[PDB]
Amino acid sequence: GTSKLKYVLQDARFFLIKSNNHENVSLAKAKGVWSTLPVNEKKLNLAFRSARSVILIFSVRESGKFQGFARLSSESHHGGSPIHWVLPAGMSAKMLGGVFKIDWICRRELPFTKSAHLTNPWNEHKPVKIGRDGQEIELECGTQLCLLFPPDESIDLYQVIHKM
Ligand SMILES: CNC(=O)c1cccnc1
Repeated sequence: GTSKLKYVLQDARFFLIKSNNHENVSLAKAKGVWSTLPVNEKKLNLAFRSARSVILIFSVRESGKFQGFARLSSESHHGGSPIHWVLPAGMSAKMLGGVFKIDWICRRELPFTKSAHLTNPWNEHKPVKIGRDGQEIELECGTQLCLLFPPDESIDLYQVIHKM
């Protein structure tokens, strides 16, 4: 069903998260973590304190798809177990901010062709697939985008709801 999913997304904030490669999304899916540049780290930390759920919607550049979505479970922190991200050419690990813990809500993909009817008011009402890394997606567009993903029957949102 979709009811617990709608409950998790109620009054959420949503952010488009870009990855240069599939490897980093695979790491994020396996380890429940993400790390971004300080400019976006600061925005996500502010958002985490502001809303009952903050949703990251992931897209690998040039893939033509979203690879899933997850909810922040923490503000960023430093000093944890290192993560061997594959970073863009010319980027060292020290250029990243801290590490956010995330709980995956859907690990299934969604092709951009399926979201062509959704526009993001916070990016000039351009199609929601369009945006820089860290672009916020307004509530209604973000909710509808998440509801387009195929249901992920491997995930139980009971555990997510309790963290809220
Ligand atoms: C795992 N994180 C990354 O790959 C990245 C790279 C540049 C900017 N933001 C995030």
